[PDB]
Amino acid sequence: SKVTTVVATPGQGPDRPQEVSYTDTKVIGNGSFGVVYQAKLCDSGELVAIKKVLQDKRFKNRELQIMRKLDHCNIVRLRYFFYSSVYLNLVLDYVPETVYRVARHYSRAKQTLPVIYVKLYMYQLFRSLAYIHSFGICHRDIKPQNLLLDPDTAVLKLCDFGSAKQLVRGEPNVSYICSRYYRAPELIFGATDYTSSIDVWSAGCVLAELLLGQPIFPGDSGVDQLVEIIKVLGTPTREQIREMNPFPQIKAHPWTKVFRPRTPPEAIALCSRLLEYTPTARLTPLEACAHSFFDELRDPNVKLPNGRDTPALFNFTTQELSSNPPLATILIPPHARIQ
Amino acid sequence: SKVTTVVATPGQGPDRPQEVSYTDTKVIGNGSFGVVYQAKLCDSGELVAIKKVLQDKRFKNRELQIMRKLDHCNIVRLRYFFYSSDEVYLNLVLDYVPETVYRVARHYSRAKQTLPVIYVKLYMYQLFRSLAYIHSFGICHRDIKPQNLLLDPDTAVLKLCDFGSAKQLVRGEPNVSYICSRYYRAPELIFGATDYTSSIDVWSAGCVLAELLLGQPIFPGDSGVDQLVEIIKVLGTPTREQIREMNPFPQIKAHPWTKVFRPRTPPEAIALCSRLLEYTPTARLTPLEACAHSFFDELRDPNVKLPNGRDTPALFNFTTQELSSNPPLATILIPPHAR
Repeated sequence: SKVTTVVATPGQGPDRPQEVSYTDTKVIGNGSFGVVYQAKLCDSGELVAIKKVLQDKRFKNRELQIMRKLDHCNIVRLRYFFYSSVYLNLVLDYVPETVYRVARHYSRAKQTLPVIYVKLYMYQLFRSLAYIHSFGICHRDIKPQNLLLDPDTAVLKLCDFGSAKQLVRGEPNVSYICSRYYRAPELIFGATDYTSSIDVWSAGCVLAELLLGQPIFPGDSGVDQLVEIIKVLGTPTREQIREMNPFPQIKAHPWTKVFRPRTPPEAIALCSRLLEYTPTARLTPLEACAHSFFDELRDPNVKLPNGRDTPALFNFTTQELSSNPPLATILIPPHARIQ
Repeated sequence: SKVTTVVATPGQGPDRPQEVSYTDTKVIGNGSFGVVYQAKLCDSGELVAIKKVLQDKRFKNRELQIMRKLDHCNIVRLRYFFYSSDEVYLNLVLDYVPETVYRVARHYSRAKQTLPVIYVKLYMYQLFRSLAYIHSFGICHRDIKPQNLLLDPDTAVLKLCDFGSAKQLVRGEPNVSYICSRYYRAPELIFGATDYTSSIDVWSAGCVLAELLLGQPIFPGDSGVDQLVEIIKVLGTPTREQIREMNPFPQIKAHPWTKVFRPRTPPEAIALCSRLLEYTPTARLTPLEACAHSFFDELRDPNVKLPNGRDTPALFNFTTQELSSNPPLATILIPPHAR
């Protein structure tokens, strides 16, 4: 059998070249920019994903530079990167499933995902957002297909930083990023001075979707998407419009009448605090994690349906808590402060 | 059977309401703003489509205002309109048309069959005629896509429908950039321009033509970013001058339009495509110029017939209004034999 040995640079850490050997190469994705392969590491036998993209030296690769600063349990990690044929090769963690696929299995079976999973998945997504936003980095493409999952452990990892960018106040940014169904209103209206809170709106759309069984703001054009948003949030005031920036009048629709009969009140409350017209009025990722909808994850007795323990949920770092340190009094439960 | 009678106003005639009775009512669509029904007119026996949407009241319905001015064989005609009910509803009684370009194209597509170019010619020609006509009043449709191109299978007549996003574009005035559906949006719209012209409808039409030749959408993508990558792969990276002409940097180079489509693709079809899908808005052909393109010469042949043996539908009955953007074109548009 064939083996490919390369000398790569570690994702993060000291710049000390390393010899990496892998076999079983095969294509698993063809994302616009390049190709994604699944590979097997020769000595550990572990699987990894290798994203291959053409690289022009006119500039340094923006995605690479962002991934070299990140290391978090809820983000697909850059293990190594190396050049070949000139092609940049990113060796990443391999995760078999996605939120999109899992939600789809329940969807066409006329079932909804058990709420313990909605809690676990959403919580981990907010932790990954709090972490990247702490460096001023906005993902700009939060959607179910970019939320990878390991079925057994219930660990979720955010991936694909090809649209990510550090947002600096006063600087303009393109408004055509983010995918259909998950774009914040300010982006549909064409704003170029938006903040990281667009990632929070997207996350709110993912939560709504897992509770509903289908996308909450569907539409093939921005116009149709907005009609759907207004049907739920109601017509925006002129003040809310200015805050998003760049007119059928419908009155507010009770959020409870939006979801099925037995939907947890806390789930509905969280949704309404994420999907707000005014960008500055949306919760921050850290505030979301601290929401009561997630209290059950903080219970010392909570377990996964398969009987295993929940994955890491409270190992917060100073970097991760920097937007609001006092929240640690809530985020790290008592049984996590014992020893 | 439940026969309904109402006092309806003729669509283009003088404001002289008449009693109209219809029967055999059933829902056939859910047009965002409301419901669309099929019904049979009691007197004539004719099938009509009735679009019913809630009305603002202290505001003129824009769709109604635009439809009262149109009467073209390639456009779904407003026959009557009336109000009913504790709020008020506007009902538009329209021509009923059984099929769509969308549905017909999908039939060939999943049967791995190519749509015979005689149909590509007939359908595209009629779409351009309807665009030349509405653009002559300064009206831009803003939502050209396969699902809005209705077809009558036997006669091969095509009619443009759904003027819910249509608007008269006045130079110097700003217009929203979130109109038009994904896959068919012109680049200037993806870049967020608010000073675009009617040529966005021409770009959309070019995407429909490309799609009928290819068997699938030519510029797919769930986000503007992905759509642009697809556009650049074909058109090549835009110069800074072309960008300036669209609105206020992948570095790819043009791919031969000839190599985009399968081998047996008519050269004229490829040439028309390249003249429709141009970055510079002002460089795209006008609808009337498109109709006169050599790709459509076969439709002007006195011996041309439909595959089912019938005669082609009306193709040369041009009015002065319709030709106003460029009268000299009549020397080409109305063939020698054409009565």
